[PDB]
Amino acid sequence: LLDSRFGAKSISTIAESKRFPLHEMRDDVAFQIINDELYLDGNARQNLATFCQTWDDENVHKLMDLSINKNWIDKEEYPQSAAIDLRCVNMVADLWHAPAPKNGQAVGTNTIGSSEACMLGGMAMKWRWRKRMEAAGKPTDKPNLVCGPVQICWHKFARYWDVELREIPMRPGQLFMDPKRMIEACDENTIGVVPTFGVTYTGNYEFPQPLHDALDKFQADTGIDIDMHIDAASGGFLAPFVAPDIVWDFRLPRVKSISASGHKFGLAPLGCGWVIWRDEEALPQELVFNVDYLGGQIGTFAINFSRPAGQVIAQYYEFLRLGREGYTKVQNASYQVAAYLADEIAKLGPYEFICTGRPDEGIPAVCFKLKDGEDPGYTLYDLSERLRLRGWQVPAFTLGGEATDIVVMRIMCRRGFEMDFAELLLEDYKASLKYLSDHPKLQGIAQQNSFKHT
Amino acid sequence: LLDSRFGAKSISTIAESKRFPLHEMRDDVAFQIINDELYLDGNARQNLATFCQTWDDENVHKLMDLSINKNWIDKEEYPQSAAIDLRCVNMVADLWHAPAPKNGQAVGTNTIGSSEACMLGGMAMKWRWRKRMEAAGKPTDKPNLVCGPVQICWHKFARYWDVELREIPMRPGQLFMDPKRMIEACDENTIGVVPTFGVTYTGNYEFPQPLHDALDKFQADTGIDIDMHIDAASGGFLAPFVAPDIVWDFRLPRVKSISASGHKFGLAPLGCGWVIWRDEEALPQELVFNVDYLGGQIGTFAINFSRPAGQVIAQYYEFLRLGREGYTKVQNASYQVAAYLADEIAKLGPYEFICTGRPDEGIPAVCFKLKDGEDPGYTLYDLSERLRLRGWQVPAFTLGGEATDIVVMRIMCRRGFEMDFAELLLEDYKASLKYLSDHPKLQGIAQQNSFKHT
Amino acid sequence: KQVTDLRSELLDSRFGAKSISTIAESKRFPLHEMRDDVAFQIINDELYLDGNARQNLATFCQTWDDENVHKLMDLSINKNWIDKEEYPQSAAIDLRCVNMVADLWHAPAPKNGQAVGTNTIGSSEACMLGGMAMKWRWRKRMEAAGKPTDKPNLVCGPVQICWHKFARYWDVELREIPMRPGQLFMDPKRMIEACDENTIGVVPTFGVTYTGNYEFPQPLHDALDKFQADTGIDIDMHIDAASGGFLAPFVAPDIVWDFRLPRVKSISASGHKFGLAPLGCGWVIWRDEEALPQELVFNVDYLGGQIGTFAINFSRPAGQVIAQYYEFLRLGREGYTKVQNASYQVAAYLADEIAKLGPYEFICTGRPDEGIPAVCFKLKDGEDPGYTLYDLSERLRLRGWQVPAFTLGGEATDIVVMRIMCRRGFEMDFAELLLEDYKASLKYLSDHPKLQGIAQQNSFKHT
Amino acid sequence: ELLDSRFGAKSISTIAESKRFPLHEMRDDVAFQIINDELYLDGNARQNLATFCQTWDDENVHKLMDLSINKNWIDKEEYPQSAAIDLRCVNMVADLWHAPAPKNGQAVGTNTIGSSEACMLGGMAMKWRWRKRMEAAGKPTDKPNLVCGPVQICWHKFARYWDVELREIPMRPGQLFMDPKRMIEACDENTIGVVPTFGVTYTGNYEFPQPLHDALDKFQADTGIDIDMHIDAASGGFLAPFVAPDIVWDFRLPRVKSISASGHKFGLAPLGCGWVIWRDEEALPQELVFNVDYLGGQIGTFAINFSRPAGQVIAQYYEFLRLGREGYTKVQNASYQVAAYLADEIAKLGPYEFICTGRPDEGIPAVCFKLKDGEDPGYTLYDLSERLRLRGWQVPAFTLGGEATDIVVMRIMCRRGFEMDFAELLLEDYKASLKYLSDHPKLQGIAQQNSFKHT
Ligand SMILES: Cc1ncc(COP(=O)(O)O)c(C)c1O
Ligand SMILES: Cc1ncc(COP(=O)(O)O)c(C)c1O
Ligand SMILES: Cc1ncc(COP(=O)(O)O)c(C)c1O
Ligand SMILES: Cc1ncc(COP(=O)(O)O)c(C)c1O
Repeated sequence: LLDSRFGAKSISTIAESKRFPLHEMRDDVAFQIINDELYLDGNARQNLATFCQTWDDENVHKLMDLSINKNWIDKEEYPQSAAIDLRCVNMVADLWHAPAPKNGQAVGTNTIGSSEACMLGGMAMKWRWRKRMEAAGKPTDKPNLVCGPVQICWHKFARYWDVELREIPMRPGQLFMDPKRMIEACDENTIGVVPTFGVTYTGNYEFPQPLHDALDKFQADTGIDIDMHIDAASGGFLAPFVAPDIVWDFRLPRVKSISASGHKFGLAPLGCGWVIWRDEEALPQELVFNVDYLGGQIGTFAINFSRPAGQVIAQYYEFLRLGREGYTKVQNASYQVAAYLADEIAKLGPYEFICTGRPDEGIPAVCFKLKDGEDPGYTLYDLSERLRLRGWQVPAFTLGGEATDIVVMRIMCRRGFEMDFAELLLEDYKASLKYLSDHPKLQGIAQQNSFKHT
Repeated sequence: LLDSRFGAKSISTIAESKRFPLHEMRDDVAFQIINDELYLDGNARQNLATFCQTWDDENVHKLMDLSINKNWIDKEEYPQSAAIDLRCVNMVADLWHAPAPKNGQAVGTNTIGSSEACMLGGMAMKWRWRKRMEAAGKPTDKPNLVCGPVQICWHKFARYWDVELREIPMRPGQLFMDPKRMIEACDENTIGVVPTFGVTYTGNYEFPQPLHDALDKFQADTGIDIDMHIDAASGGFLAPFVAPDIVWDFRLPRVKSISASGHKFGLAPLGCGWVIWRDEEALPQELVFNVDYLGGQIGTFAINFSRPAGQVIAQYYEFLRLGREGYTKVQNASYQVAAYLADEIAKLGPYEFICTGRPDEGIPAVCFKLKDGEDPGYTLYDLSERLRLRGWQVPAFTLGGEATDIVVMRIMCRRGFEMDFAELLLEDYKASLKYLSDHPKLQGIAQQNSFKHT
Repeated sequence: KQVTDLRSELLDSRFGAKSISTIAESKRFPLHEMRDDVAFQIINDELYLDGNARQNLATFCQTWDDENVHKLMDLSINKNWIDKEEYPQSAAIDLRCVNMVADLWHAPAPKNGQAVGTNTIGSSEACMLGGMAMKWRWRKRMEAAGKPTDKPNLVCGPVQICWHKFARYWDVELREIPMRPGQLFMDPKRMIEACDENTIGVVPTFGVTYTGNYEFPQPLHDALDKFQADTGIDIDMHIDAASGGFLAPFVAPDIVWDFRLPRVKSISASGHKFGLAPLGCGWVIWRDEEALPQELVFNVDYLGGQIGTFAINFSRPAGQVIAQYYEFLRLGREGYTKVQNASYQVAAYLADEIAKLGPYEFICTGRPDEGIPAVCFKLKDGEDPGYTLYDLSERLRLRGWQVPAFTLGGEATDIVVMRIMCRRGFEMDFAELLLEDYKASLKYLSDHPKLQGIAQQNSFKHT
Repeated sequence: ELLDSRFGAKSISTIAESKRFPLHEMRDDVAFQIINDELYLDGNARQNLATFCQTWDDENVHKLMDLSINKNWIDKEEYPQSAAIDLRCVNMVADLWHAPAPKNGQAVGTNTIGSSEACMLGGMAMKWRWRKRMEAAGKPTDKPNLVCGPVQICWHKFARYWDVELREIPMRPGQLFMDPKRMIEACDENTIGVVPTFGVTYTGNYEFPQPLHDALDKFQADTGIDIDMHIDAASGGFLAPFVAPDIVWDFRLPRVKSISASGHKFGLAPLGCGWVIWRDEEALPQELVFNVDYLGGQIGTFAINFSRPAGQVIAQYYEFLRLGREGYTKVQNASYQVAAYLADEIAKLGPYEFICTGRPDEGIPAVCFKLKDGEDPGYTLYDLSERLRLRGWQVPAFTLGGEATDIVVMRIMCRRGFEMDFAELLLEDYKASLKYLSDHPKLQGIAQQNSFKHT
């Protein structure tokens, strides 16, 4: 066998792909082989399912390229990267109205993503709860966590750390965690409540303030003092700029910690998350580990150890070049696209909207389902497939709880998906509808849910 | 205030370094500002403390640059990256003699580094142990883990997952976990034993074979069946090439899982780890989460979620271009440098070596201390400072346990630190000794341990 | 009660500034200037909507990427092919290429020092030039015989659209032998039935666009010899070797289709196809000076003497010619043979593997002696696997592949075929992946019977 | 035996076996370096003042072209966005030339490789429209002719390739262009159309369509013969719309059925871009349009070429977007200022008669002059041209055709990149050349070879 690229004896990556290669290969050949098959990956420009950054900025490529070997954990060898990281933590803390540091540094850390950030927040929540119950002479064998339609990372947290997950079910007419059902699930064993400030499946905000009021009333009626951790994976970098009046952060006494994804609306490249604590008291010191350096010793609360510092640096770049002024315009642009799509899509079929891209209701997303008892001659799964033939990935999937019978389509509007592209989407959307109308036999055939976790 | 680079009003990164920036800034100015202060970071070429890759390969830079937005978790949009990842898992499994897969795919996963890989391995160990104790209706709230001079990630595991850490103390003449002391620490609550195949502090291997025999005798005498997880962060990509005869992997029945760092001797860029399980039985399905995609559901056992796929791609590039043939030559080269330094350094002072860079004893490292009761006229702390003035970072620190009075110097030889550089280090080493000899007052002044964790 | 902080103007999320739409007023010439880098990023971003064709198995055009070719093209962006004066070296390289192509096709040794031929933008222009020369030669004959040159016709088989254009644009009656069950190509018998005194020439297609098969000029050549013997009518040929011209000379030297045949007066082929050159390169060679009527050649003055030219286009980039030369130099016969063979191996593999998956009748199986590296098949007559090739094609698109399904012409206007093209870059590993997706598609069609018959639109087949 | 000093290895000659297809292969990086090194023998054209084609370098254009190397212009299916951008360009150029508003929203026209193909297409459409008006009237369609002035060679090629009698009004002292009177004298019932050249290749002057249009209206009034026009605005098409909007030469004139122009000339696009627009659907005989199938339905195409790169269209769009009318006006005016400056400055150096002085109202940014009849300054423009070449400049000296055969002119083209600073350097070298010819009289009359003048 020969290879038409190299004009020589073929080298297959498939052949013995299950055994460690025995011989050396020319470097440039290995590179070209891998480079060529990476073309099979999509570029996500037409993928409207993910929240993760997919746009390309030359300066970010340069900063990442320069940081390939900078080790985030090695404060000693990379002092400047460590300094930039500390600045970011303070800036994010400031953004969320965290109390002014009693020293000079906010309590928090950078992470690989919201998953780790949530685990750290969850562990701290569990430890604070354990300390309290112990100080009351009560048991700590059956901890539980109250939440709404959370992302899979919380299911993982509950499973990995043995905490009963009390997830309020999504239901027709009540898809999110409301004050009433939240309280019904709370007790002395509840380590905390986790509102999701930007639900993954729909894009809506679960508002912490009303929930906070209910928890105040709860402590008043029972003496049970319950705190909150806000999972603001997406909303944490949206509301502070486009909807400052929504009180969801550290302005609320019970909010002990907050986490968010830098690689989502934080605009950072893949591999960046943040978790901030209200103050030192909010973070049990037993979870922090002190490691020595020539410059002294620094404490860290992290699951990972060695890793690249490039994303942190790129995140700092976004903070510096944009500021509140810049983020407000960037985020607003996405909301305008989402709002436009929602209004335009509503004129094309019998739809019921769950999220319409309004800044006061959630993130830049459009989420809808077909109206109950309405048959346009296709399902959202069918429409989703027609759109794929046009290059778009618009996820169609079912909701959980008793809403398992609810099929929705969610469209995410992130940086790069400008108004001109949304108009193209609408063109293909209409073309797909006409095709489905001209070929009725297509209805009901497609029935596989698309990736919806991120 | 003006800036001499831009010839315009000064823009400080320190002034408002604790608040989120208010205004926008020209993108390129923000880039140059950050680019300029990153020069304050070292390049680590003269840093002989870390195990992490610090050499630069143009092809790796290109692959990483192309992968900046490729999401490791999104199998749907990046199918080829996911396929390459699967190949790597199988190749690493093959490298460690894992039993041939039933379905065709080995059981394991890529990780951010060895920390995450060890957590996963640790959780699986805890779960397998629990499933046994639970069947016998015994308490499962006081699990313990037996190990030697482990890296900090195991202390974190113990703390975060409430497992008693039974670390055999480092002591004069017995710095590692031996069969006798290991058994003395084992009981029905031991979830497993963790040998460190390449101790972080010294570079020596803890040999699993003798420990394995002791565990066989243990089960024979008590009925208690204890398994092992090999922390081969560094050794996992060394012995298979330069010392195939050392039996430390899956060839041993009790070894249920193994973890290693790709960004160490695996030659991958920062942000790559690996953990492999012997077979399906070794990994409790309760820990695996299944997520749906268009092409079907894929299960995952990971702490992190969204993150970049570049390192895995880069790792595959190393596997392809080198093979066993290439890795053997690369690792041998490092061992030759280490062996050379050990031999040469021994001629310069009254030293007792703990590791001399021998392939059959450990990793490419040199570790020594001053002979007991010997006073050359300086401490290794003093020598370390002298070498810093020459641009080298050669860590001097104390050991734990009873060897708390012992101060050692550890030199790590990784790719890029060639024979010519070792010669220069020897020159500076001699120069340092002469200076210390001509300036006696320096003795005893330096007393701060250097970063030793990685 | 408001809680937001909004701006009252459409914004762009990339630039954090007022939005600039390319769709708004995209029907009027822009009025104002715009920052250069912004215009660049705006265009760069929408170009991501284009496919990269790596998974497109319909085209014959080069889609692989070679760094050196990128550099040569980048350096030649302003080099004008027609300006021999300012770009002497590009002109020299072009002359070398003409000679090398002429040599490759066994053209008679130049009666001076340079072969008769020219580079073109593609096979279309090359064919037009060959067609005009053919018409002119024929006209000169009839006029010498005192006959009317009022009704010229051209005999051919299932030619590519460029010949339909030539016939239309130069008023030549196109006598295309119909594609039919049992015989989809131009055979000697039907060819002769279409020939007469007004036939300007015959155009065999050495690598049919629609199927990939070669129309063999030798048997046709014999028939034309017999024809002149029985009627005195002397008819010549122009070989449309768009794809085959850079295949057979390397993997099947024994096939006599070129200038080795007396009647072959000119040949054309595409450099940007199997010639391996980047888009925008074609070639047409004539047997000798006599084969090219000087009335079609235009002489322009240059600072160092006047050079003759026979082309439709004038000013244009010389980069593709340079890149073509680079392929000739780095590969040679030795290299082209290996590159082409690699594609044949992939095609042959797919044909053999695909045959095991359904009731198919193959028209082309990627054999070097029969045609180009392509696989062409249809469902066996009176066989119903539970899907049409159109349905299969759509399922493959959902997996990212573009495998064209379309109908044949003539009496085969009712037959639907699927054609797979194997060009440089589509290596064995990718063919395996295609097979995996092919099988997955079949299982899906099997589990979802309602899909059968829904898809009914032909894919782009002309190139 | 023979070695190469670059590779320190056996020599690899491109001259040896340069007429025979190479037999063996060689290292790719060696093949690249060998070709890269001889390409240095090509000029960079920065000092070439003969061509109209773009020669300046813009980094963004290099990037767009590099990204487009494999984008196939004809493959609408695989490259949808490239096709969309192309449609926008057609509409924008149509709007630029005042084409009537489309009935369906899309203007009638197409991108081409250059003005040559654009002119062929325009010419075929002209021939077809004339033929049909003829067949519908039951007349003979076998003797067509085309009336024009000092046309570029592409029209001679069209005439020859499509069997149309070319009636070119001869260039003559005093009246080097096609005037209304001589145009009419050449028109008849077999005239498929008139082709004014809005920017004559040889001189740079505009042939004004308006006066010719009036004569054609009177012609139809007196004879009933209705003749249309195709404007060859290869260079002028991207000049007058910005610096001289008041000149009526485009679709504002009823008889102008089609217009063609070069994007790679003053359109500022890279080599390989042309444009041809038709007034409306009726102006383009559908018999010439071919419809091909593709998943999205079917698209009609009228072009001689088929597969080709879409990079130039994309680059052309980039110029349209970044400049707009505002930008083009400033860019074009800058070239006119240089031309006007050179004309006025050169006039002070010798006994010259100017035929083009770079005035926006008269033509393109070019300077064209000849020596005053009988004035012998002691050299010919051929001699001057050679002296300028020794200083690195290529300033073409050549003879006019028709009845202007005795005339030797020098033409200077001012395109983007040739700024005022460079013009001053040219003037310095021009003066130095004059002084040298003055001090070395024996040089007079020696040079006598015309330079490339077609493009
Ligand atoms: C609410 C929410 N939390 C957590 C995550 C996981 O974040 P990451 O992928 O960065 O771990 C997501 C995607 C999310 O939408
Ligand atoms: C034995 C050992 N285990 C684990 C680690 C941590 O690995 P990582 O920094 O890649 O998480 C190190 C550095 C080590 O030396
Ligand atoms: C047989 C045949 N001839 C001519 C052409 C046209 O070639 P080009 O697109 O290069 O003009 C093609 C595509 C073809 O397949
Ligand atoms: C008036 C005129 N028409 C046509 C052309 C031919 O243009 P192209 O070289 O771009 O085919 C030129 C150079 C010209 O000056």
